[PDB]
Amino acid sequence: PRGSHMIIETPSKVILFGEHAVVYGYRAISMAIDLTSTIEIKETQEDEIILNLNDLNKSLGLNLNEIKNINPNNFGDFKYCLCAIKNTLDYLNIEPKTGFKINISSKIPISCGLGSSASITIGTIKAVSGFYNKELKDDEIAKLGYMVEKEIQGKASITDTSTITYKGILEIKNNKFRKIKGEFEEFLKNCKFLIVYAEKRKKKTAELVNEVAKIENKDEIFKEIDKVIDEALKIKNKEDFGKLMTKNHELLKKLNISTPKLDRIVDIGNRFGFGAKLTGAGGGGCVIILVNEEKEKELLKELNKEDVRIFNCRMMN
Repeated sequence: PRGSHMIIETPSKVILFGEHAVVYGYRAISMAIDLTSTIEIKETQEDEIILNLNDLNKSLGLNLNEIKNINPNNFGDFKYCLCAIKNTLDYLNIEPKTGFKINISSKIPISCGLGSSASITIGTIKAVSGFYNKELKDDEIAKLGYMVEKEIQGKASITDTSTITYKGILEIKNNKFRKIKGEFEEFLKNCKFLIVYAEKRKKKTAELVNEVAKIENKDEIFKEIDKVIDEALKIKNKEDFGKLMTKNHELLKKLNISTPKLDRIVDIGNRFGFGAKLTGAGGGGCVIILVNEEKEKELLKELNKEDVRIFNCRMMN
């Protein structure tokens, strides 16, 4: 495109199976998807970094001498991007000599388990490295993403940043990942999903994890969820994969991390799609639905009468 600025488009992420089990050493299976963020970076030669959150109509201006020394948690909505910048810069051992402006756009819903921040983070790390014509390998990128999440939050997990970085489908176990290709990835490439922001998650992940911590039956149901993953990996048709998703949902309910709203959306996903389940922690948030082409219009209609936001997406890569 004529005169284009540097622009990075990066994926969103969804956990298909093993949401709360991963915390205990079991497997999780996540996939990168079409809902993306876009980060544009260009020069301004005014000697200062300018951040622009177009979707929020917010802006931030910082001098070049302040970045390496800012504390990201002091800048609210700009913290991940700002942190991605500071971290990329000293990793590349660069001391900015010129200013730049960054514009951020995201189609990714916030706080419903999709990895809205990891995406801004990955796109930012890439934008900043590319802007200095010093592209990094997926190796260091995934690591810088991780370290950004760990700096902003007390701890972190590689899931978001690694799935978004390496894309496709990943098997996550103990903060280590195995990429999934072959026949399963192939199958997924033909699937069509619906991300449904059912309701505002009014509780933090730490809190949800605590509540899950206090279940007598937790470990027994985790095994079940893993038994489900075993089956999923060998899967071949949409009907079974669907039922397996529903099954994972029923199990997640058993950990009472679900809500009436989510469950109601899953029922609709079950009757008019092939299957469905909440995704991520469960203080509400969104549901993933496996679309049944033959009934898609019905699905969309029934969902429309519900107080929710709907997003079309497919595995990315």
